[PDB]
Amino acid sequence: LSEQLKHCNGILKELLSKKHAAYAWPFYKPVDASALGAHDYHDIIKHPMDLSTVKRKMENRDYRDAQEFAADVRLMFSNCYKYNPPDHDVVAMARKLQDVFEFRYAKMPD
Ligand SMILES: COC(=O)[C@H](C)[C@@H]1N=C(c2ccc(Cl)cc2)c2cc(OC)ccc2-n2c(C)nnc21
Ligand code: NI
Repeated sequence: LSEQLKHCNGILKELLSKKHAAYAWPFYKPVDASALGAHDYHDIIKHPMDLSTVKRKMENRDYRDAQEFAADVRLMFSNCYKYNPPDHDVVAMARKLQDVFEFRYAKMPD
C-alpha cells in the first residue's frame, strides 16, 4: 500500500520525465482556458486535472491508495477525450501518454 503508492509515484515521475516530453507536455500544467481561447472549456469539463495537480496531491500525501491516484490520472485523459475532436493532435498525445501509464500501472505490486 505504501509500496503501491511508491509504484504510483514512480509512474508519475516517469510521466513527467524527458523520455515522454514530446507527447506529455500538454498535461504538465492546468489547462489555461483563457490563454488558449477555449472559452467553453470549463462548461464542458467540470473536473479539471493535470500532472502538476497529481504531483501536489502525491507530495501532500492526499492519495490514500493506488486506485485514487489512478482515477485522477485517468480523469485527466478523459477530459482531453471529451473536449477535443478524436482526430486532433492533443488526443493522439493523450492516447500515447495513457498507454505508458496503463502498461506500467498494470505492474502493480500485490
Ligand atoms: C482550444 O482547445 C484547446 O486548445 C484544448 C483545450 C487544449 N489543446 C492543447 C493542445 C493543442 C494542440 C497541440 Cl499540438 C497540443 C496541445 C493544449 C495545449 C496546452 O498548452 C499549454 C495545454 C493543454 C492543452 N489541452 C489539453 C490537455 N486538453 N485540451 C487542450
Ligand atoms: Ni479508475
